[PDB]
Amino acid sequence: ETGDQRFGDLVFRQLAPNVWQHTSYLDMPGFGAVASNGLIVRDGGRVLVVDTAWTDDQTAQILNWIKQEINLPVALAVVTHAHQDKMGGMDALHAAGIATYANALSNQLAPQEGMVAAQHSLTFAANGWVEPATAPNFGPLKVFYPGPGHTSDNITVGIDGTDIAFGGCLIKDSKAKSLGNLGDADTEHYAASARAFGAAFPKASMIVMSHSAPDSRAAITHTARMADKLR
Ligand SMILES: NCc1ccc2sc([B-](O)(O)O)cc2c1
Ligand SMILES: [Ca+2]
Ligand SMILES: [Ca+2]
Ligand SMILES: [Zn+2]
Ligand SMILES: [Zn+2]
Repeated sequence: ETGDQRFGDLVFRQLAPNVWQHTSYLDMPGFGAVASNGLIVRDGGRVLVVDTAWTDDQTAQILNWIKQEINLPVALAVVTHAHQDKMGGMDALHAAGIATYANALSNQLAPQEGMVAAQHSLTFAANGWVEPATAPNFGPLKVFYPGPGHTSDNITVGIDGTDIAFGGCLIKDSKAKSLGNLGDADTEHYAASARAFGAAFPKASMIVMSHSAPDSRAAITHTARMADKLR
């Protein structure tokens, strides 16, 4: 699509003056190439990343695109649950010297999920908001744990000062026919978790998600409506 850029195997789309979507692809036998999206945020003189790519090599391509196109140091990455599309590239982040953060529960599940744990653990209050001392110097990133849904550990991120919030694999697009990979999902709590994400970021109008292009808030309510039928 127009204005998108491609570096190696990766596609980048600018969403706002300081925010880009990164997209990487992995051949899933019997589906074909599955896109996964994350975010890149320029926060003054540094960059913040949300989610790895599927693989280490793809994640290194993100970092080199950042070097070439933004030319600011990457201060930290937040990864949104312990599955390959979101944490497959941890080793590349660590090799590059980027501090990594994930839900404590993601870090605990990581070995069991075949992922490398982050260096730091985020913890959350009963209302879902990150405990701030666990997310030092996060700039505009506002991290929210909406409850179990796509996985028990899934987290979400709003970008303060912008219209954007990132639902990761929890949120599906508003035309979707299904909730995707439910293999690790909590079918009972999913709908409430989707709605909690919407209530956490009530003014966000651009909802970015792992497996579809950015959508409106319709993605949230549609996701929740689909999830209500799992119960
Ligand atoms: N090659 C493993 C493989 C293939 C497709 C998906 S999709 C996915 B999820 O969206 O649930 O996080 C992880 C995953 C892992
Ligand atoms: Ca690895
Ligand atoms: Ca699993
Ligand atoms: Zn997943
Ligand atoms: Zn996914």
